[PDB]
Amino acid sequence: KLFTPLKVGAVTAPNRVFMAPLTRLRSIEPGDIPTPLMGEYYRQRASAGLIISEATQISAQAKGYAGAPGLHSPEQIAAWKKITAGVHAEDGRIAVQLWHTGRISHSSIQPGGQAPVSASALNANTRTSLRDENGNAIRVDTTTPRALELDEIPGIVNDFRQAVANAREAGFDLVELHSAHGFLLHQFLSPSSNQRTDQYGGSVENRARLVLEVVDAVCNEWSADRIGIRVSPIGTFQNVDNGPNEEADALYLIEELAKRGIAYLHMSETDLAGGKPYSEAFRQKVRERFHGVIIGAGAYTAEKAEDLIGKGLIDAVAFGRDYIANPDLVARLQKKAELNPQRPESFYGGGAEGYTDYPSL
Ligand SMILES: Cc1cc2nc3c(=O)[nH]c(=O)nc-3n(C[C@H](O)[C@H](O)[C@H](O)COP(=O)(O)O)c2cc1C
Repeated sequence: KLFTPLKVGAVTAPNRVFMAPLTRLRSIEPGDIPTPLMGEYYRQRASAGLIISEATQISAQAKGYAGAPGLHSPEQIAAWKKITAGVHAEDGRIAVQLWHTGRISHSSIQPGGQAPVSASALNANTRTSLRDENGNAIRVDTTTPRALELDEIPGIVNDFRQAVANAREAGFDLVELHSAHGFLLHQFLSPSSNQRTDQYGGSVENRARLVLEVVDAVCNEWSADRIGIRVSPIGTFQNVDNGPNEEADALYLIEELAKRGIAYLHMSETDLAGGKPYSEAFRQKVRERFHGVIIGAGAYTAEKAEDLIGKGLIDAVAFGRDYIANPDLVARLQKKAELNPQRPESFYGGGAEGYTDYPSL
């Protein structure tokens, strides 16, 4: 089933082998600008059923990693237009993953060198990636954030809205809202990171309020059939857990998302460091609550993907690290060919080495 077509909102994927969003931290600074090298990397992978881009800033404030691209400035829009054109030239499809990093950030890459923002004022207690004086990636402890004031929340929603407008102009086929992995939207969703006492904290309805305002805004800006969302609602991701009622809270959020008739739900099932597997019962509960495409991700194999697609529980699989190392992953999985070995040391930062130099068959 992996090599059969699938309608995904406004487009049709020719296969179910998707490229997961993968931060590679190779953009130009100053300007957080996509490059021709990034264009080549995505063009090499255009046989994917769908490419989901690396996480991309909705605004300058959204930045948390040196080398991550934006989709807020004219120069960024112009550069992304070239990238999507290259993918389209090879008959591919590409979604842009849009984030605000919130508290997973550092003051040195924030506007004015000031503290980053979040739901509440507590430190992420993790690291982000900056660049040193020679442009090489380095890991640095996160800066303590300040809590967004209530009157700043509409501006966040507007920044997502505007970034989706920009994505449409840049020629993306779809957008993926980054509501996972401990970034801003997840910081609001999670009780561990959200201690607010206004209408954006406390109950699950309040904790989900921001992400649902964002979904509504971007559906209105473009169209619901252009919108996907990535969630990581079971387990702990970058120190952000999903709280004591994670299953019930996940199902609440998914039911709300379904009301908007969006294109897809992308579930990041496990952190890279591992987590409890999804039960089939939970998968069935998700499936009956959402009426668009469901994408599974997190250490999948082709075998696991075929099993779950055949069981009618998911529609597609996003592969991350296998896509880093195998531009023609689709052809390799179809032919049962060996994969190129991964070189994790060059996942983040640097240049062509470990990026565009993994060969196709
Ligand atoms: C180098 C690296 C960068 C990643 N960057 C992102 C990101 O930008 N956005 C996101 O939602 N997930 C990101 N992830 C998670 C992947 O999308 C994926 O969930 C993870 O790779 C598990 O899938 P895999 O076992 O197929 O690699 C990243 C993972 C890796 C390895």
